[PDB]
Amino acid sequence: AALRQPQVAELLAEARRAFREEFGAEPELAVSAPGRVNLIGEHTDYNQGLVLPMALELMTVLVGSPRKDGLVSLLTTSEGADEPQRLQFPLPTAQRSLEPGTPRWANYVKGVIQYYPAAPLPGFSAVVVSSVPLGGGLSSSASLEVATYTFLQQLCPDSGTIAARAQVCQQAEHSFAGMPCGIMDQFISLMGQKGHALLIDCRSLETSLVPLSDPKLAVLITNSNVRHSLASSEYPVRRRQCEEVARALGAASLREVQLEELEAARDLVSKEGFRRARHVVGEIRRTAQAAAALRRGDYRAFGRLMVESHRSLRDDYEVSCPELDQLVEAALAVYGSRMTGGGFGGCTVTLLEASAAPHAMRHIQEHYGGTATFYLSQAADGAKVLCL
Ligand SMILES: O=C1CCCC2=C1C1(CCCCC1)N=C(Nc1nc3ccccc3o1)N2
Ligand SMILES: OC[C@H]1O[C@@H](O)[C@H](O)[C@@H](O)[C@H]1O
Repeated sequence: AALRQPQVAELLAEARRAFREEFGAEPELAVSAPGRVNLIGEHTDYNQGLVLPMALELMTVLVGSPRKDGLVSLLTTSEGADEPQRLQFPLPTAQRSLEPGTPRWANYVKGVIQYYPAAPLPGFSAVVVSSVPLGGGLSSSASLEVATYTFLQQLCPDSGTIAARAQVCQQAEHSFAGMPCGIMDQFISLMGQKGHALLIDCRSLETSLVPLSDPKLAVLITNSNVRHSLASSEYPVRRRQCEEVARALGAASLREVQLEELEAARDLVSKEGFRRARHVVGEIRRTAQAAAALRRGDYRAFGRLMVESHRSLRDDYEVSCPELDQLVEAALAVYGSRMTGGGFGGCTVTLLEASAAPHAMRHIQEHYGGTATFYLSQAADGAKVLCL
Protein backbone atom coordinates (compact mmCIF):
# COMPACT_ATOMS: atom_id res chain seq x y z
CA ALA A 1 0.00 0.00 0.00
CA ALA A 2 1.45 3.38 1.17
CA LEU A 3 3.33 1.71 4.17
CA ARG A 4 6.97 2.89 4.18
CA GLN A 5 9.03 0.06 5.78
CA PRO A 6 11.97 1.43 7.88
CA GLN A 7 14.82 -0.43 5.94
CA VAL A 8 17.53 0.43 8.57
CA ALA A 9 20.20 -2.09 7.31
CA GLU A 10 19.75 -0.43 3.83
CA LEU A 11 19.91 3.11 5.34
CA LEU A 12 23.32 2.20 6.96
CA ALA A 13 24.53 0.50 3.69
CA GLU A 14 23.40 3.63 1.69
CA ALA A 15 25.42 5.86 4.07
CA ARG A 16 28.60 3.64 3.94
CA ARG A 17 28.59 3.40 0.08
CA ALA A 18 28.05 7.18 -0.34
CA PHE A 19 30.89 7.83 2.18
CA ARG A 20 33.40 5.57 0.24
CA GLU A 21 32.51 7.38 -3.09
CA GLU A 22 32.58 10.93 -1.58
CA PHE A 23 35.78 10.79 0.62
CA GLY A 24 37.82 7.92 -1.05
CA ALA A 25 37.96 5.69 2.10
CA GLU A 26 35.71 3.52 4.36
CA PRO A 27 34.14 5.49 7.27
CA GLU A 28 35.48 4.58 10.80
CA LEU A 29 32.16 4.73 12.74
CA ALA A 30 28.34 4.84 12.47
CA VAL A 31 25.76 6.46 14.82
CA SER A 32 21.93 6.65 14.69
CA ALA A 33 19.30 8.67 16.59
CA PRO A 34 15.54 8.10 16.15
CA GLY A 35 12.61 10.33 15.32
CA ARG A 36 9.65 10.15 17.72
CA VAL A 37 5.85 9.84 18.09
CA ASN A 38 4.38 11.57 21.21
CA LEU A 39 1.62 9.09 22.31
CA ILE A 40 0.12 11.82 24.62
CA GLY A 41 1.29 15.01 26.40
CA GLU A 42 1.34 17.68 23.68
CA HIS A 43 2.52 21.26 24.36
CA THR A 44 3.34 20.20 28.01
CA ASP A 45 7.20 19.94 27.81
CA TYR A 46 7.95 23.78 27.87
CA ASN A 47 5.31 24.12 30.70
CA GLN A 48 7.54 21.85 32.91
CA GLY A 49 4.87 19.13 32.33
CA LEU A 50 4.67 15.39 31.41
CA VAL A 51 5.03 13.73 27.95
CA LEU A 52 4.85 10.03 26.89
CA PRO A 53 6.76 9.55 23.60
CA MET A 54 8.33 6.48 22.02
CA ALA A 55 11.33 6.31 19.62
CA LEU A 56 10.66 5.21 15.96
CA GLU A 57 12.57 2.83 13.64
CA LEU A 58 12.70 6.03 11.46
CA MET A 59 16.22 7.43 12.24
CA THR A 60 19.10 9.66 11.13
CA VAL A 61 22.55 7.98 10.56
CA LEU A 62 26.00 9.68 10.47
CA VAL A 63 28.91 7.57 9.13
CA GLY A 64 32.25 9.39 9.30
CA SER A 65 35.87 9.64 10.36
CA PRO A 66 37.98 12.16 12.31
CA ARG A 67 40.21 14.55 10.26
CA LYS A 68 43.61 16.05 11.32
CA ASP A 69 42.99 19.47 9.63
CA GLY A 70 40.41 20.89 12.08
CA LEU A 71 37.63 21.22 9.48
CA VAL A 72 34.19 19.62 9.02
CA SER A 73 33.07 18.11 5.66
CA LEU A 74 29.42 17.04 5.27
CA LEU A 75 27.37 15.27 2.60
CA THR A 76 23.63 14.59 2.99
CA THR A 77 21.77 12.11 0.69
CA SER A 78 18.30 12.93 2.21
CA GLU A 79 15.85 13.76 -0.66
CA GLY A 80 14.20 16.96 0.75
CA ALA A 81 17.41 18.51 2.16
CA ASP A 82 17.85 22.07 0.69
CA GLU A 83 20.77 22.82 -1.73
CA PRO A 84 23.66 22.28 -1.57
CA GLN A 85 23.83 18.59 -0.43
CA ARG A 86 27.45 19.39 0.78
CA LEU A 87 28.99 21.94 3.23
CA GLN A 88 32.48 22.38 4.75
CA PHE A 89 33.50 24.79 7.52
CA PRO A 90 36.34 25.15 10.04
CA LEU A 91 35.64 24.21 13.72
CA PRO A 92 34.58 27.22 15.81
CA THR A 93 37.28 28.86 18.01
CA ALA A 94 37.19 31.54 20.78
CA GLN A 95 37.69 34.17 17.98
CA ARG A 96 35.34 32.70 15.26
CA SER A 97 31.98 30.94 16.03
CA LEU A 98 29.72 29.02 13.55
CA GLU A 99 26.70 31.00 12.20
CA PRO A 100 23.37 29.62 10.95
CA GLY A 101 22.47 30.14 7.24
CA THR A 102 22.37 28.13 3.95
CA PRO A 103 21.77 25.28 3.64
CA ARG A 104 19.33 24.88 6.65
CA TRP A 105 19.90 21.10 7.27
CA ALA A 106 23.55 21.91 8.17
CA ASN A 107 22.44 24.44 10.87
CA TYR A 108 21.45 21.48 13.14
CA VAL A 109 24.96 19.93 12.82
CA LYS A 110 26.58 23.41 13.23
CA GLY A 111 24.46 24.21 16.32
CA VAL A 112 25.46 20.98 18.12
CA ILE A 113 29.19 21.42 17.22
CA GLN A 114 29.01 25.09 18.40
CA TYR A 115 27.59 24.15 21.88
CA TYR A 116 29.40 20.73 22.29
CA PRO A 117 30.74 20.91 25.90
CA ALA A 118 33.97 18.77 25.68
CA ALA A 119 37.47 19.23 24.11
CA PRO A 120 39.61 18.76 22.19
CA LEU A 121 37.08 18.22 19.35
CA PRO A 122 38.80 17.25 16.04
CA GLY A 123 37.41 17.81 12.53
CA PHE A 124 35.53 15.03 10.74
CA SER A 125 34.09 13.86 7.42
CA ALA A 126 30.48 12.50 7.56
CA VAL A 127 27.50 11.38 5.45
CA VAL A 128 24.03 12.25 6.89
CA VAL A 129 21.07 9.99 5.86
CA SER A 130 17.52 9.91 7.40
CA SER A 131 14.32 7.76 6.96
CA VAL A 132 12.58 10.35 9.26
CA PRO A 133 10.27 12.35 6.91
CA LEU A 134 11.86 15.85 6.83
CA GLY A 135 9.61 18.44 8.62
CA GLY A 136 6.77 15.82 8.90
CA GLY A 137 6.26 16.00 12.73
CA LEU A 138 8.42 13.04 13.97
CA SER A 139 11.44 15.13 15.06
CA SER A 140 13.76 14.81 12.01
CA SER A 141 15.67 17.85 13.44
CA ALA A 142 16.05 16.29 16.95
CA SER A 143 17.20 12.94 15.40
CA LEU A 144 19.92 14.86 13.39
CA GLU A 145 20.95 16.94 16.47
CA VAL A 146 21.29 13.78 18.63
CA ALA A 147 22.93 11.73 15.84
CA THR A 148 25.47 14.64 15.51
CA TYR A 149 25.96 14.77 19.31
CA THR A 150 26.43 10.94 19.51
CA PHE A 151 29.12 11.22 16.74
CA LEU A 152 30.97 14.06 18.63
CA GLN A 153 31.05 11.85 21.81
CA GLN A 154 33.00 9.24 19.76
CA LEU A 155 35.44 12.01 18.67
CA CYS A 156 35.81 13.60 22.16
CA PRO A 157 33.89 11.83 24.98
CA ASP A 158 31.85 14.29 27.12
CA SER A 159 31.75 13.29 30.80
CA GLY A 160 28.18 14.45 31.04
CA THR A 161 24.53 13.62 31.75
CA ILE A 162 21.56 12.84 29.47
CA ALA A 163 19.91 16.22 30.30
CA ALA A 164 23.08 18.24 29.56
CA ARG A 165 23.21 16.52 26.08
CA ALA A 166 19.48 17.12 25.41
CA GLN A 167 20.02 20.78 26.48
CA VAL A 168 22.89 21.16 23.91
CA CYS A 169 20.74 19.70 21.09
CA GLN A 170 17.87 21.93 22.31
CA GLN A 171 20.15 25.05 22.22
CA ALA A 172 21.23 24.18 18.60
CA GLU A 173 17.45 24.12 17.78
CA HIS A 174 16.86 27.55 19.48
CA SER A 175 19.98 29.48 18.25
CA PHE A 176 20.71 27.87 14.82
CA ALA A 177 17.15 26.85 13.58
CA GLY A 178 15.25 29.66 15.50
CA MET A 179 12.83 27.02 16.92
CA PRO A 180 12.29 27.57 20.69
CA CYS A 181 11.50 23.89 21.48
CA GLY A 182 11.15 22.04 24.75
CA ILE A 183 13.29 19.05 25.68
CA MET A 184 10.89 16.20 24.63
CA ASP A 185 12.22 15.31 21.13
CA GLN A 186 15.93 15.41 22.08
CA PHE A 187 15.21 13.54 25.31
CA ILE A 188 13.35 10.64 23.59
CA SER A 189 15.95 10.53 20.76
CA LEU A 190 18.66 10.05 23.47
CA MET A 191 16.79 7.74 25.88
CA GLY A 192 14.30 5.59 23.89
CA GLN A 193 14.56 1.82 24.45
CA LYS A 194 13.09 -0.90 22.16
CA GLY A 195 9.66 -2.10 23.47
CA HIS A 196 9.15 0.98 25.75
CA ALA A 197 7.48 4.37 25.85
CA LEU A 198 9.36 6.99 27.94
CA LEU A 199 7.34 8.99 30.54
CA ILE A 200 9.36 12.25 30.88
CA ASP A 201 8.91 14.69 33.79
CA CYS A 202 10.12 18.04 32.30
CA ARG A 203 10.10 19.63 35.80
CA SER A 204 12.33 17.10 37.67
CA LEU A 205 13.81 15.49 34.47
CA GLU A 206 13.04 12.11 36.08
CA THR A 207 12.29 9.52 33.34
CA SER A 208 10.29 6.28 33.47
CA LEU A 209 10.76 3.52 30.87
CA VAL A 210 7.22 2.06 30.44
CA PRO A 211 7.03 -1.44 28.87
CA LEU A 212 5.01 -1.28 25.57
CA SER A 213 5.49 -5.01 24.66
CA ASP A 214 1.97 -6.64 24.13
CA PRO A 215 1.83 -7.66 20.42
CA LYS A 216 -2.05 -7.30 20.38
CA LEU A 217 -1.39 -3.46 20.43
CA ALA A 218 -0.08 -1.47 17.36
CA VAL A 219 0.84 2.22 16.80
CA LEU A 220 -0.21 3.52 13.33
CA ILE A 221 1.45 6.85 12.38
CA THR A 222 -0.32 8.76 9.54
CA ASN A 223 1.62 11.54 7.76
CA SER A 224 -0.97 14.10 6.47
CA ASN A 225 1.76 15.34 4.07
CA VAL A 226 0.85 18.99 4.97
CA ARG A 227 2.80 21.73 6.81
CA HIS A 228 0.74 25.02 7.12
CA SER A 229 2.47 28.48 7.57
CA LEU A 230 0.99 28.83 11.13
CA ALA A 231 3.44 26.05 12.34
CA SER A 232 6.74 28.14 12.26
CA SER A 233 4.73 31.27 13.39
CA GLU A 234 2.23 30.06 16.08
CA TYR A 235 4.43 27.65 18.19
CA PRO A 236 6.33 30.53 19.95
CA VAL A 237 3.03 32.55 20.36
CA ARG A 238 1.49 29.57 22.29
CA ARG A 239 4.67 29.29 24.38
CA ARG A 240 4.66 33.12 25.08
CA GLN A 241 0.90 33.04 26.10
CA CYS A 242 1.60 30.05 28.48
CA GLU A 243 4.25 32.25 30.27
CA GLU A 244 1.52 35.02 30.64
CA VAL A 245 -1.11 32.60 32.20
CA ALA A 246 1.69 31.80 34.78
CA ARG A 247 2.89 35.53 34.80
CA ALA A 248 -0.07 36.21 37.14
CA LEU A 249 -1.19 33.28 39.42
CA GLY A 250 2.46 33.73 40.67
CA ALA A 251 3.32 30.24 39.33
CA ALA A 252 6.81 29.86 37.90
CA SER A 253 5.72 27.15 35.33
CA LEU A 254 2.06 26.01 34.78
CA ARG A 255 2.99 22.49 36.10
CA GLU A 256 2.81 24.24 39.58
CA VAL A 257 -0.86 25.10 38.64
CA GLN A 258 -3.83 22.68 39.17
CA LEU A 259 -7.21 22.99 37.30
CA GLU A 260 -9.31 23.90 40.45
CA GLU A 261 -7.00 27.01 40.28
CA LEU A 262 -7.43 27.99 36.54
CA GLU A 263 -11.29 27.62 36.92
CA ALA A 264 -11.15 29.88 40.08
CA ALA A 265 -8.61 32.29 38.38
CA ARG A 266 -10.89 32.70 35.28
CA ASP A 267 -10.79 36.53 34.70
CA LEU A 268 -7.34 37.13 36.27
CA VAL A 269 -5.96 36.44 32.68
CA SER A 270 -7.30 36.46 29.02
CA LYS A 271 -9.95 34.18 27.37
CA GLU A 272 -7.08 33.30 25.00
CA GLY A 273 -5.42 32.87 28.47
CA PHE A 274 -7.90 30.41 30.20
CA ARG A 275 -7.89 28.60 26.81
CA ARG A 276 -4.41 27.03 26.17
CA ALA A 277 -4.19 26.43 30.01
CA ARG A 278 -7.43 24.28 30.11
CA HIS A 279 -5.58 22.23 27.43
CA VAL A 280 -2.14 22.00 29.23
CA VAL A 281 -3.51 20.64 32.50
CA GLY A 282 -6.31 18.62 30.69
CA GLU A 283 -3.13 17.25 28.99
CA ILE A 284 -0.66 16.90 32.00
CA ARG A 285 -3.44 15.07 34.06
CA ARG A 286 -4.34 13.01 30.93
CA THR A 287 -0.61 12.00 30.52
CA ALA A 288 -0.26 11.04 34.25
CA GLN A 289 -3.60 9.10 33.95
CA ALA A 290 -2.45 7.81 30.50
CA ALA A 291 0.91 6.54 31.98
CA ALA A 292 -0.98 4.77 34.85
CA ALA A 293 -3.52 3.43 32.26
CA LEU A 294 -0.65 2.02 30.09
CA ARG A 295 0.91 0.19 33.19
CA ARG A 296 -2.51 -1.46 34.01
CA GLY A 297 -2.78 -2.49 30.27
CA ASP A 298 -5.98 -0.24 30.23
CA TYR A 299 -5.94 0.83 26.51
CA ARG A 300 -9.59 2.20 26.41
CA ALA A 301 -8.88 4.84 29.16
CA PHE A 302 -5.46 5.76 27.50
CA GLY A 303 -7.00 5.64 23.96
CA ARG A 304 -9.99 7.74 25.30
CA LEU A 305 -7.55 10.28 26.90
CA MET A 306 -5.82 10.26 23.39
CA VAL A 307 -9.13 11.23 21.58
CA GLU A 308 -9.69 13.61 24.58
CA SER A 309 -6.10 14.95 23.82
CA HIS A 310 -6.90 15.69 20.12
CA ARG A 311 -10.24 17.44 20.99
CA SER A 312 -8.40 19.77 23.46
CA LEU A 313 -5.50 20.36 20.92
CA ARG A 314 -8.10 21.15 18.16
CA ASP A 315 -10.59 23.30 20.20
CA ASP A 316 -8.55 24.79 23.14
CA TYR A 317 -4.90 24.97 21.94
CA GLU A 318 -5.92 25.66 18.27
CA VAL A 319 -2.86 23.80 16.83
CA SER A 320 -4.80 21.18 14.85
CA CYS A 321 -5.76 21.70 11.14
CA PRO A 322 -8.67 20.22 9.13
CA GLU A 323 -6.29 17.52 7.65
CA LEU A 324 -5.45 16.25 11.17
CA ASP A 325 -9.17 16.44 12.27
CA GLN A 326 -10.16 14.31 9.20
CA LEU A 327 -7.30 11.69 9.51
CA VAL A 328 -8.61 10.93 13.07
CA GLU A 329 -12.37 10.99 12.19
CA ALA A 330 -11.32 8.36 9.55
CA ALA A 331 -9.17 6.11 11.88
CA LEU A 332 -11.55 6.56 14.91
CA ALA A 333 -14.19 4.41 13.04
CA VAL A 334 -8.72 1.64 17.11
CA TYR A 335 -8.63 2.46 20.88
CA GLY A 336 -7.87 6.08 19.79
CA SER A 337 -6.24 8.72 17.52
CA ARG A 338 -4.93 12.30 17.79
CA MET A 339 -2.35 14.66 16.28
CA THR A 340 1.24 14.14 17.55
CA GLY A 341 4.03 16.76 17.72
CA GLY A 342 3.61 20.51 17.22
CA GLY A 343 0.54 20.48 14.95
CA PHE A 344 -0.49 22.57 11.84
CA GLY A 345 0.14 19.32 9.85
CA GLY A 346 2.47 16.32 10.22
CA CYS A 347 1.24 12.98 11.63
CA THR A 348 -1.60 11.52 13.67
CA VAL A 349 -1.00 8.58 16.04
CA THR A 350 -3.59 5.72 16.01
CA LEU A 351 -3.48 2.94 18.72
CA LEU A 352 -5.13 -0.01 16.75
CA GLU A 353 -5.23 -3.90 17.05
CA ALA A 354 -2.50 -5.51 14.83
CA SER A 355 -5.28 -7.68 13.18
CA ALA A 356 -7.04 -4.49 11.83
CA ALA A 357 -3.99 -2.59 10.39
CA PRO A 358 -4.41 -3.84 6.77
CA HIS A 359 -8.06 -2.45 6.76
CA ALA A 360 -7.25 0.86 8.62
CA MET A 361 -4.77 1.72 5.75
CA ARG A 362 -7.43 0.80 3.09
CA HIS A 363 -9.91 3.19 4.80
CA ILE A 364 -7.56 6.10 5.80
CA GLN A 365 -6.23 6.28 2.15
CA GLU A 366 -9.78 5.93 0.60
CA HIS A 367 -11.31 8.49 3.16
CA TYR A 368 -8.37 11.09 3.39
CA GLY A 369 -8.65 14.20 1.10
CA GLY A 370 -4.81 14.44 1.00
CA THR A 371 -1.96 11.90 0.38
CA ALA A 372 -1.58 9.54 3.42
CA THR A 373 1.76 7.81 4.22
CA PHE A 374 1.77 5.01 6.89
CA TYR A 375 4.33 3.81 9.45
CA LEU A 376 3.44 0.68 11.53
CA SER A 377 5.94 1.49 14.32
CA GLN A 378 7.44 -0.84 17.01
CA ALA A 379 8.76 1.24 19.99
CA ALA A 380 12.52 1.68 19.23
CA ASP A 381 16.00 2.23 20.74
CA GLY A 382 17.48 5.71 21.12
CA ALA A 383 20.97 6.91 20.08
CA LYS A 384 23.31 3.99 19.16
CA VAL A 385 26.93 3.54 17.95
CA LEU A 386 28.49 0.91 15.65
CA CYS A 387 32.33 0.94 15.24
CA LEU A 388 33.18 0.00 11.57
O1 LIG B 1 12.42 23.48 6.60
C1 LIG B 1 12.14 22.95 7.65
C2 LIG B 1 10.88 23.37 8.40
C3 LIG B 1 11.15 23.21 9.90
C4 LIG B 1 11.33 21.74 10.26
C5 LIG B 1 12.53 21.19 9.46
C6 LIG B 1 13.04 21.89 8.24
C7 LIG B 1 13.98 21.14 7.28
C8 LIG B 1 15.47 21.54 7.24
C9 LIG B 1 16.02 21.93 5.87
C10 LIG B 1 15.78 20.92 4.77
C11 LIG B 1 14.49 20.11 4.96
C12 LIG B 1 13.46 20.73 5.88
N1 LIG B 1 14.62 19.97 7.94
C13 LIG B 1 14.22 19.47 9.23
N2 LIG B 1 14.84 18.33 9.85
C14 LIG B 1 15.88 17.61 9.19
N3 LIG B 1 16.58 17.95 8.07
C15 LIG B 1 17.45 16.90 7.81
C16 LIG B 1 18.43 16.68 6.79
C17 LIG B 1 19.19 15.52 6.75
C18 LIG B 1 18.98 14.54 7.73
C19 LIG B 1 18.02 14.71 8.74
C20 LIG B 1 17.27 15.92 8.77
O2 LIG B 1 16.26 16.38 9.63
N4 LIG B 1 13.19 20.07 9.96
O1 LIG C 1 4.09 18.55 22.08
C1 LIG C 1 4.59 19.77 21.47
C2 LIG C 1 6.02 19.54 20.97
O2 LIG C 1 6.26 20.19 19.72
C3 LIG C 1 7.47 19.59 19.29
O3 LIG C 1 7.43 19.63 17.93
C4 LIG C 1 8.57 20.37 19.96
O4 LIG C 1 9.83 20.13 19.37
C5 LIG C 1 8.51 19.79 21.40
O5 LIG C 1 9.50 20.33 22.27
C6 LIG C 1 7.10 20.01 21.95
O6 LIG C 1 6.87 21.37 22.29
